[PDB]
Amino acid sequence: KLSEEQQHIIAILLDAHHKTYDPTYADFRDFRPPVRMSPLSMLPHLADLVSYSIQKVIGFAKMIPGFRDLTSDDQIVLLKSSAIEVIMLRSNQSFTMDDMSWDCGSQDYKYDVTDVSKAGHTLELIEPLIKFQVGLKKLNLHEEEHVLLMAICIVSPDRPGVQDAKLVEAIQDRLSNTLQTYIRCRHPPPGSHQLYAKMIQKLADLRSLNEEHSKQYRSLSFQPENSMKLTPLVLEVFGN
Ligand SMILES: C=C1/C(=C\C=C2/CCC[C@]3(C)[C@@H]([C@@H](C)[C@H](CCO)CCCC)CC[C@@H]23)C[C@@H](O)C[C@@H]1O
Repeated sequence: KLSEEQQHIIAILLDAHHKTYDPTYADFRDFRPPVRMSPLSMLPHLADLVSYSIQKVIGFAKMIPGFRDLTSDDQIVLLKSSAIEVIMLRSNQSFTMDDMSWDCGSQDYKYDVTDVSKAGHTLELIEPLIKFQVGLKKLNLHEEEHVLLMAICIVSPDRPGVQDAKLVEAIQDRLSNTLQTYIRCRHPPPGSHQLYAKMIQKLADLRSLNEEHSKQYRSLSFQPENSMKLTPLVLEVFGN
């Protein structure tokens, strides 16, 4: 029941993802080094990770069918509000339930609860984030479903400041109808049972995680000593 327009969308989002997410993590060496000892010892490294990942999210987003047809202003608001969410989503790819960590190929670039808690953010964020990663992993999404969810999350009609919501909604619905049809045609049961409803629920989980991150960013940002450890892009995207 997948239309050729729908199959074209899947094709585009898979390539867009493949072009902006390097599964070998080679670029992690360009980051300020990780420090495992020290309350902000991991901040430099993870700030660089986040900042790098913001760029990659933008690159993926520009390739979303219809995104280009949005105003510059609407592209800005959507990316500013979705960045940390898509970072959490795309991170599920390296997250492993084996030891509850983000395993990016090597021990230097393998981040657990202890590491992630040495960057100025509290368990109020980290605990439900890890829970989120586990709950997302268990959905065992097809990569097709994975890239559709990231794109749907980015093109959300209800983000603060969106001007032409209806168009944003038109774009998202096409992605949504692609996701729902894909699940019907390509995802065998029981893995498919209620899967769309479950993925859309992860988008609600992400709002909650976004809100809490926003709170904790404001806190830490209020100490220039901490803001100094970030990057210009991170400062511009999460608030300046
Ligand atoms: C960022 C990514 C990766 C992992 C994600 C992680 C582990 C470290 C902490 C991250 C960045 C979380 C953020 C919110 C951090 C929470 C406290 O350390 C904040 C970092 C401070 C700049 C979200 C996803 C988490 C690795 C790979 O999957 C690529 C992906 O883009």
